[PDB]
Amino acid sequence: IQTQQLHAAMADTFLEHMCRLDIDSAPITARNTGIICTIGPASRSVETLKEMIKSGMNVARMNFSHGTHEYHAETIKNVRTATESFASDPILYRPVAVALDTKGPEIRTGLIKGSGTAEVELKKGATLKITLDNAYMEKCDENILWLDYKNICKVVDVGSKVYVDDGLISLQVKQKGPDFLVTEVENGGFLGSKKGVNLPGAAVDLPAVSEKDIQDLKFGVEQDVDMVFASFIRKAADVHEVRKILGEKGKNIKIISKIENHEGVRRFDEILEASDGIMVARGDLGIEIPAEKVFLAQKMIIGRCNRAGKPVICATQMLESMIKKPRPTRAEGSDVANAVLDGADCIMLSGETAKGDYPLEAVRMQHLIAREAEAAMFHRKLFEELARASSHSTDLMEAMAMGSVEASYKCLAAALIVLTESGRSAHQVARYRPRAPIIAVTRNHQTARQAHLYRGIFPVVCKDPVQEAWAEDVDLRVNLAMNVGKARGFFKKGDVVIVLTGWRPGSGFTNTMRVVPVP
Amino acid sequence: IQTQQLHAAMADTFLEHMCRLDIDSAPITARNTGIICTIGPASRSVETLKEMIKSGMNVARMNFSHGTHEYHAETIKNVRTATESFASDPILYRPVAVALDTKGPEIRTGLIKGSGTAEVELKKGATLKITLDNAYMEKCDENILWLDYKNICKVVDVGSKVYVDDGLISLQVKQKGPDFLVTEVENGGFLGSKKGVNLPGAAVDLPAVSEKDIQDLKFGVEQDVDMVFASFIRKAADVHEVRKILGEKGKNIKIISKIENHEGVRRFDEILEASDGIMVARGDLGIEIPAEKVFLAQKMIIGRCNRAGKPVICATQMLESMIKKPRPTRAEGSDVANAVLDGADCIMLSGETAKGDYPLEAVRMQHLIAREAEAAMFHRKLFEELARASSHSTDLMEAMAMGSVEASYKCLAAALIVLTESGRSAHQVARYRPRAPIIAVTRNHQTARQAHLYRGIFPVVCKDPVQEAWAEDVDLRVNLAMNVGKARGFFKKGDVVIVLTGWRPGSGFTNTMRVVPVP
Amino acid sequence: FIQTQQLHAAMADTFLEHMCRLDIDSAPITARNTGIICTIGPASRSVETLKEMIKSGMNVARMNFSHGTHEYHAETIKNVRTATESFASDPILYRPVAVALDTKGPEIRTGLITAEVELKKGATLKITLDNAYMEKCDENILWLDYKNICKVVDVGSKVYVDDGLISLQVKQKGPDFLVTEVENGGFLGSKKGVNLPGAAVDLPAVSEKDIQDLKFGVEQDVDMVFASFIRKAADVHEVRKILGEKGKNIKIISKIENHEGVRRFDEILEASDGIMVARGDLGIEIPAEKVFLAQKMIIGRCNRAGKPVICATQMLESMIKKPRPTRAEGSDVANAVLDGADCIMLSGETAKGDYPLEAVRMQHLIAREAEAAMFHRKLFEELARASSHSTDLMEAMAMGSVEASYKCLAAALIVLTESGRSAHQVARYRPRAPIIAVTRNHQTARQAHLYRGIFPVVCKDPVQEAWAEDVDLRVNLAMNVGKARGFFKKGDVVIVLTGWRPGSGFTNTMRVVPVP
Ligand SMILES: [K+]
Ligand SMILES: [K+]
Ligand SMILES: [K+]
Ligand SMILES: [K+]
Ligand SMILES: [K+]
Ligand SMILES: [K+]
Ligand SMILES: [Mg+2]
Ligand SMILES: [Mg+2]
Ligand SMILES: [Mg+2]
Repeated sequence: IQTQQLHAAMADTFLEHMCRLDIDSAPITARNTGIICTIGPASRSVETLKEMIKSGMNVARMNFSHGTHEYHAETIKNVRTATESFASDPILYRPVAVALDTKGPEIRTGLIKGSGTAEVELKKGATLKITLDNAYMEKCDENILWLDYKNICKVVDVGSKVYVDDGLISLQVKQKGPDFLVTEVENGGFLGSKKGVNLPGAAVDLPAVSEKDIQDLKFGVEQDVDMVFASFIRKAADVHEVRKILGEKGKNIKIISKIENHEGVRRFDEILEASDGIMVARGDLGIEIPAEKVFLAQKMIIGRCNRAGKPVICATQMLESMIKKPRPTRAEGSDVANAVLDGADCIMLSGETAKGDYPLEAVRMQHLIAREAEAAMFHRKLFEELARASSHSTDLMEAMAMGSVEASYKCLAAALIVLTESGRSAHQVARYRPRAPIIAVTRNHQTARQAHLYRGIFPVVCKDPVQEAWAEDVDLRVNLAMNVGKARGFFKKGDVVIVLTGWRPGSGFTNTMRVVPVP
Repeated sequence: IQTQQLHAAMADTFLEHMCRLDIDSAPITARNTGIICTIGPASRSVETLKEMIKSGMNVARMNFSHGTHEYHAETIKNVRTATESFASDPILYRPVAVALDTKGPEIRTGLIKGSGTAEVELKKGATLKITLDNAYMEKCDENILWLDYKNICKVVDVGSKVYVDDGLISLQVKQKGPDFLVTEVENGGFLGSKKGVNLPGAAVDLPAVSEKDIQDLKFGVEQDVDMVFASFIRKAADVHEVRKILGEKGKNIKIISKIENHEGVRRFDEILEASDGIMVARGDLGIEIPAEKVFLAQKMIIGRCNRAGKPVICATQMLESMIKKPRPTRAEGSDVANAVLDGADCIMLSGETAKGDYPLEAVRMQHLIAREAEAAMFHRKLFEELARASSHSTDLMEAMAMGSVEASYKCLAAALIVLTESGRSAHQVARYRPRAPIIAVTRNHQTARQAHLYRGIFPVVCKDPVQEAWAEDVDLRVNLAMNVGKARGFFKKGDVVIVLTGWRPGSGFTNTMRVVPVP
Repeated sequence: FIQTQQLHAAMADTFLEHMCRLDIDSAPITARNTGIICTIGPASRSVETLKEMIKSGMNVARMNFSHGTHEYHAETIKNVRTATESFASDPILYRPVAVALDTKGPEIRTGLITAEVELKKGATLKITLDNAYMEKCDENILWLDYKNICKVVDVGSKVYVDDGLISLQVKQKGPDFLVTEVENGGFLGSKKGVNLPGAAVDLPAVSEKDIQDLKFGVEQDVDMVFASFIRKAADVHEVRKILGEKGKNIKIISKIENHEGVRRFDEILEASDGIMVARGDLGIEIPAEKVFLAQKMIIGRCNRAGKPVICATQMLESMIKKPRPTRAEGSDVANAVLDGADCIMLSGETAKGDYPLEAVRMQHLIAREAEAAMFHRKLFEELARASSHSTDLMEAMAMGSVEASYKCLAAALIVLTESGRSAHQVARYRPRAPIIAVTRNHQTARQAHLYRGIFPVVCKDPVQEAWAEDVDLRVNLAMNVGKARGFFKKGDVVIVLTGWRPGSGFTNTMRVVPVP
């Protein structure tokens, strides 16, 4: 039985490829899809973060919808402590990236009257007044609900829908006036304190970057984070604002725009152009637009990001049930698998790792599934179609990448080794979706941390001093990658690898491609 | 904005098709994917069943893992009372099929402390003894557990793993005995009464069709059920055994083989050949094989069923969170959509409708997602590859079906109308995956109920007597489909449909095809 | 602006769309990839005419040993080499010219009647092996010299006489005679050729004369042999045997000439260095309306294998007497290039016709246009698919380099190679851009003409002590040749394939390099 779904890889049609998928075809050791974990009370201790890393976490997400700067600074400190506890062994060290996820223009309710834990039942057909009068800030109940969007009355009409608490409760505006709204409960439920509110179809006029966001973004620069997940990006100008706040000192932090509302989907092309990457933020997105349509936005967005070679993250509720249970549902395993087959560069966990009872088991399950799905891609067709979509470009690095991926397919190379300081060369290899892992050797630590955004890039930090001669400095970094591949079981002596280097120190990209036996 | 993802439909590559999927592109009214609902305490009343049918239920599944004949007989009676409550308006009446899901070779534990509702806690590392001594079948506790697989000692070895309660708890055998097994708790949890046991990698020698199964199958014949879902089918001879029990009296009942263990996957080709259809039974499957591999067998099974033209059902945990919540997770939305995109003829609900708090909402959600996903198929490529896979066959009805589908693509027909008594001609059209609905007019009531197994066949029962002139009997039945299509909003006057009919009374299949404007 | 090189058609999605986009106003590139093989004879064998042949595009000089003495052919070869080396003054413009020997091959011939006799349809005719009649052939009795004929023909079989003019049907079989009913009549002369359509002829692979002529080719240091009438792998093995140790590097091109050769093609191809579709004799053996089937089948399977394939015979036939070809002949050349032929050939057009240089020049012009009109992206995909069972390392370099050449529209692929193997593997994957193969082996350079797209460049410089210097020197030589011939100019991009170390064994290093 061929490994790595290689029988299916030889099919002539998508249907035949599907019919050849084999549960007894073992996947390879390397996992190409990056795993992003939201750190929270369930996973922010150093002891647990170490296990998070060993289980496969590549990026730690800090969710600034909650928490003080002091709280997040401590979480970040613990991540770095956990990560550096492994720098003893340079060959086995895994870099770990740090992401800041902005609050953005959120609408929330106030506190339920009584003591903190209270909940009121919103009954179907009952009426409920929404007020903006701060007098009710802390005495919400089933008759009057306060929220913090002072302009809501300007952007909703009679008939508008208001969704509350992750979309579980839906209200219809029956009467307006300024300072308040009268609504009817359509879908009831129990309501607690400080729940999120969505206004689908309304034109919310809160700023993309608020005063709080600016402070959090400045805090992110001071904490040396690697990337920002920008909430509720609606237009390119929103992205430009975030980049301005990060300014000169933060110019190398990647901006990932979260698509989570209708306008974001409508203006997707211009948002992608302006961004370093994209997150399919399915939670809000499935409230803002009909839930049955999210898969359409997900597949469209992943495809266009693959087309452009920009990282795309699939997020939210992938293993939701594992917040309470140690194994996922069948829908959840299928969801992770299909995000990988869709082409997602990374997959994400939120409550599963932030507050769940089984954060490690959830990480491990994403690792297992991603590997199975990675072998099940139809690489030959994917490569042809990606080459087609980019054939207007004659860029020399793209040519080097395509020739290298094509060579790697032909001789079934165990890996592609790429020497890069900005990461650009390795990003262009990943964009053409080789089957084998890309071992990217860099002396630039930020480049290594940010490489987890790209499917298949296994970053390796070189800490050796620069050698006197270029040939020796190149050979030094190539053999580091050989030793890393061996130690992790990506390949053994006598396997074949593709090696991409610069001919001279002044080559501006990896213009040299070799097919090399592993020593 | 073209409707029905028709812009994506005009794409040259899969990637381009993905990039063109548009959440603002309206799907058509008709939903092609059948919906199978498990009936239970939450869905068993006549009044609830009427809403189930209005929400989109096409097949009622009776799960014979539980309940007496008297109980299921009453359920079937209610389903038919509900169904026939709509016969007053023949143009809108919808056939509902009844399916019998066998218990099969299940393994179950006994009663905790004599109680159906009691639970004990199994802690990791504790000892736990499995006995077969019937003295303990109602005296399970945290020290001693009874189960009903008499030969379990024969088929398991020291070291073998044992899974309990939908695989949530795991034990490892440490010592064997004549009628007991001493084990250690590996994955702990709370253990209730009469829970399922799985023995992955064990030569379980239970009959495929037990003495209880034989009773249930003959009860199914008496109750005039339309189909049998056979549990744990391992090989073609298992199907033959089921077909034998159903006998001559039950020869027209479709046998759907449920694939839910490793052997069923390995022997799938012989099982498909012997079965009328297949169910991907993902619950047990993801316990019998590694859960991260289930998507592989799902896609392989659906593809091979599509190839053969035989109905395939995707089942289990598709909308699992809706047992307790009024809207699904994002993984559940994605799971349903991807099953439809894989090619599943039917999707199923189990706990969501048998016992959940939101059975109607679950059915409506499957309906909405299916419609969206059916338009998002890549019909032109699917047709080419289906045709390629079956090109060794020169069957005349396949020729008519492929020509009719091709014609329906070319002129964007609103429907295909197919006159059939056995269903065969309509099934051959369904197999080549038209975009438009297939209105199958038949005078055989059972053929109409069984048509729900096939993607896109909307059955219509003609109750008029056979006209003495063949041409007029054909016209009467085609005009019936015209009126039903108009009343249901599948098309309007001036739309175009493909019409498949027999040239003479003795034609054995629809050898005549016309393009016809709707009057 | 109109894209050159049929690059608009190149971007098409389907073959039909590619066809609909071919553009008479889209100019081809300067470099011509399809080799031209010219038969040298009385019309073309003076040194001064051979100089013009080379200038006009000839890559391979074919000597047809169906006629002429060793002395005659030795002088022709000498004239070819005298003409070739007259350009060796300038190493940047020197073109290698290869020498090919085409064997007479085994034959079946009739006896004597210069008398002529008319056979009439429906008449009876007896074929005898009795030497009594060897010089007494007439209306009723015909002698021929193939003494095993009765072993290989059946009742109902056909016997063709004089390049297919006469056809007979076997009605009765004797132990040493055949009675036949003349189907196609005509006038029958003396010592005429006989063909046995569909027969498994047991004639030797090489005749006595062929053995003498092959040994002569080894003494003359020819680059390749065109072996007539190859019917099975054992025929090719026999030719390699006669070439012996001194000629073990001479390439053997098998000529497919009859039914058995087509039917056993796979085994012949495995055993041969290359293939010639010998359409003249082929169309006498099989029905003329089926030759294109065999031609396309053979070119396809040779392409699949990466072995050279030549399209031969009557391509520009009318130019024997006329200074311009017919439209059927223009089409025929273009379609052979589109089919995938590595080389196209001229026989009488250059050996004896009135317009030998005109024919060479027309083949050159047609090939450049047809080379641009191939559907490279599809061809590459289909060649990749057919060879995907192989994981060979040099194919992977070839495929990645050709792929890189498509993506960045490289002006050329530069390959350093001593055996040529690395360049052959690049040619096999059909880049659009020319392949400049720099070699210090003069025979590799002459033999490279058999492969589509390889422009051989002979390096005459001593080996530099430092490997990096030796590689630079040879890459620069190719840079200089490319600029002088107008294949590229400063600022263009080329793919360069080299060995990492002297012992690398193949070109395991690929670079994208700007033209300096
Ligand atoms: K956030
Ligand atoms: K780089
Ligand atoms: K069951
Ligand atoms: K029928
Ligand atoms: K000859
Ligand atoms: K070589
Ligand atoms: Mg959000
Ligand atoms: Mg089951
Ligand atoms: Mg001949």
